[PDB]
Amino acid sequence: GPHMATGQDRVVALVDMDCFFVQVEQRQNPHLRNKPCAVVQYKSWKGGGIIAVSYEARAFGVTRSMWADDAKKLCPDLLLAQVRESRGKANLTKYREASVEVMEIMSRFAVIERASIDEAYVDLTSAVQERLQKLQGQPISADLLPSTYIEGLPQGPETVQKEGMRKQGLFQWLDSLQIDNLTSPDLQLTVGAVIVEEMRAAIERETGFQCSAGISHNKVLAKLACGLNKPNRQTLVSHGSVPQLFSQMPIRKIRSLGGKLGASVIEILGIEYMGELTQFTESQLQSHFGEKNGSWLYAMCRGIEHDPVKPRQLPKTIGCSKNFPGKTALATREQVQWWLLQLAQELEERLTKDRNDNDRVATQLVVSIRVQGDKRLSSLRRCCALTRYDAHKMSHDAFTVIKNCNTSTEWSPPLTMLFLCATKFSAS
DNA sequence: ATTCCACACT
DNA sequence: AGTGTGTG
Ligand SMILES: Nc1ncnc2c1ncn2[C@H]1C[C@H](O)[C@@H](COP(=O)(O)NP(=O)(O)OP(=O)(O)O)O1
Ligand SMILES: [Mg+2]
Ligand SMILES: [Mg+2]
Repeated sequence: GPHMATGQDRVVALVDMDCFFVQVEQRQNPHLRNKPCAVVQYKSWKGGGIIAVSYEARAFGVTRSMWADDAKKLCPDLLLAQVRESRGKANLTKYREASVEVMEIMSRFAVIERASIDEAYVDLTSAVQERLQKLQGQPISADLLPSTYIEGLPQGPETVQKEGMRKQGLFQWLDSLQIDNLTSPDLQLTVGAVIVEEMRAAIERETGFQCSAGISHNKVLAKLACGLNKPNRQTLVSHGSVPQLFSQMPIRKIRSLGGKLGASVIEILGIEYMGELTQFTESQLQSHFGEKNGSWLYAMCRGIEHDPVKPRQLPKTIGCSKNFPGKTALATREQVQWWLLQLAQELEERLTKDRNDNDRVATQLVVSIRVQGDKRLSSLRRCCALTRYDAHKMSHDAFTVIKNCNTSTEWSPPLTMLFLCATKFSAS
């Protein structure tokens, strides 16, 4: 009763850019705007691999991981933009710089946690408290929430158009709000959504990029909410919406349950939906999935999660890798050294820029390889000191730490992947 | 022949 | 450390 926490203590948003690499390319090249379009890496093998897809192209069935030649079978007029290639590999610099544009705008509203190249979590609890004090008991107009969906509404007794439904649900929600009581979680989420509308408007005005967002009480629900009405919309998932939302929600849709652990939850417990987890005791879940996973699942299926929005706007590592599939696997010592150099040169360029922008220096170099035949993504990891931002030195050091893996002037078994990653940053 | 960050476990 | 999972 009065002592059961409900995980309604925070307001958390997740902002995720819509078809992000495609929008970067469409901003640059107006000929690509409002067209079925995709971004590809490489070109020689089957037209290149698609990594981002405009919503117009998705309507034809084009997806990420598809070869462009195959995508063109579904969508003959598909337009393509190619990722920059430097030193023999795809180079994502343009998208990292566009990401910085967006993250710097978001950081004006609140502390953000950079969760990927195109998304960040936002802890809005304080901003909401401030805005509720500014508001002075004044009701919130639907005009302040022009692109917001309230998950679960409308319910109960222009209904056949999407925007009509969005407005009906929003009206039900605002009609129900207690705009007195500044401690109401639903009111806090609603003010959060007002702020997120402002944040998304700022991103679009100042960059040209559209994005979606989720607003809820924690990161998992915010992330889930964001995807519910992409693109160019935001979704509020209230605590009270959780039981119905989760009652038909496949377990794999919840962040960190998309892989083996989620599969084992389904297999061991014989369930399909997140809500079914509520029927197990915390001890039962811990016995199957461990203390940490069990406690997390027990709270998460009730809409409760405590993972904090970490104050971290910058990546903690700077890495780059290249695959060498099938017959292209590296089979000579010289080949291995040349590609280690190419990777080290990209890494040096990125590290030097990072040191100037962010007042820090990496202190450890991590080298990872994959050998032909190994089913695992990475076969071996080794590390060494990173004492100078020098590509020739870094590539020589990586070779020194991996050369004894060579069973064999010849390299055996051939290498199917190289990976250099700078880690352990200290202030400079 | 999909390609190119963060964190748990031991 | 080094291995592995999950993410986007
Ligand atoms: N598996 C992958 N391999 C390579 N690049 C990838 C990738 N997944 C994503 N990227 C890159 C390319 C993506 O543009 C960018 C953001 O990833 P998302 O947010 O998952 N997908 P998007 O923003 O495109 O569409 P929307 O959010 O509207 O569904 O990261
Ligand atoms: Mg996105
Ligand atoms: Mg994303």
